Amino acid sequence: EDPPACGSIVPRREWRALASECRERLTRPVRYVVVSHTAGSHCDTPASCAQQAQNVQSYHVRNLGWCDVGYNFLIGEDGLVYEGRGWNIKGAHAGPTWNPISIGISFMGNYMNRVPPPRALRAAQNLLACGVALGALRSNYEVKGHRDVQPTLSPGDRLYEIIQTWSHYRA
Amino acid sequence: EDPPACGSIVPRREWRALASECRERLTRPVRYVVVSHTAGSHCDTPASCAQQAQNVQSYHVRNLGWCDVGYNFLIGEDGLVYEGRGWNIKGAHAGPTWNPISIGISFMGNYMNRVPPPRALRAAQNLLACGVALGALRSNYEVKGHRDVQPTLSPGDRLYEIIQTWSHYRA
Ligand SMILES: O=C(O)CCCCCCc1ccccc1
Repeated sequence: EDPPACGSIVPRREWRALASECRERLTRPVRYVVVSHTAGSHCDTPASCAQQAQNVQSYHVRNLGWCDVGYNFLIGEDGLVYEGRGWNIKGAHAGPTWNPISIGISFMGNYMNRVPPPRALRAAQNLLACGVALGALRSNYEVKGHRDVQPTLSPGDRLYEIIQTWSHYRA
Repeated sequence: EDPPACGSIVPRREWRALASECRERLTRPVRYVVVSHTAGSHCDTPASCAQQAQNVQSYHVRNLGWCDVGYNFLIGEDGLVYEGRGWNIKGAHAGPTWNPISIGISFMGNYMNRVPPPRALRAAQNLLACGVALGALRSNYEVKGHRDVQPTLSPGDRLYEIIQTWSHYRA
């Protein structure tokens, strides 16, 4: 109910996620991948990271009135990937130009003057490979940083310099 | 063989592991996977689990004189996979008949009265799919309990029950 899934992802129900009401779909295979940071509190355990994903979703749903947490996936410093909207549902991370053509993944915390531990970066790339494997991402997939497509500081000076070293990253 | 490397694994250096002195290799592709528990302390965090891996390698090397932590991989309740001897190197987990033909996976903890969390189970299972995709395991590969191939309680009643439900399990 219903998992044989992939790159070890914590499912919605596991992090006590309110149900999603979002219906719009993404046409896979998908082209772009946007990396952002939540700009929120960071966590480094599964217990604290479950709570943080829960907290981010709540702010998005109760306060901004969105159908679900905005990101397709969330990455905690505990080294785990948190299921947001998933591979199929259009996200709300990068504005209306990019939300229907990209998969937004978000690192939990502020990474302006901080860096995510390797395990988080590992989970992230693994997450991405796991995407292609399923057909959601297209192998040619390109990684853009949040600030490359929107006036924002996200994902942070420090995380942004790292993702530039990634092999699939295009400016 | 196949460029696309698989899954997330915490590398030896990251959990501060003593250099291995172990040299006997396994013949790819391995047919059997044997699941054990450590019957030791459990840890739920990246930090506390790295320590535990260290404690276990320590005890195997310093007190029992093995060339390396005996298991090929360890699984923590933090939902992470810790690297041991790896895919290509014979371990010291299940006796001499079995060590040369199987892969040893141990869950860090005593799973007699406790089941490991879903995230632990997810990593263990994902790890195996990675083995198959990498070519280190046989697509048909068979999972066995430690107690099926040795007189032992490992991997613990609770955990034993669970692995019996895996589709690759054969007693
Ligand atoms: O783990 C890997 O990277 C190799 C491929 C594993 C993909 C998950 C297997 C699966 C996918 C969809 C439905 C059931 C199982």
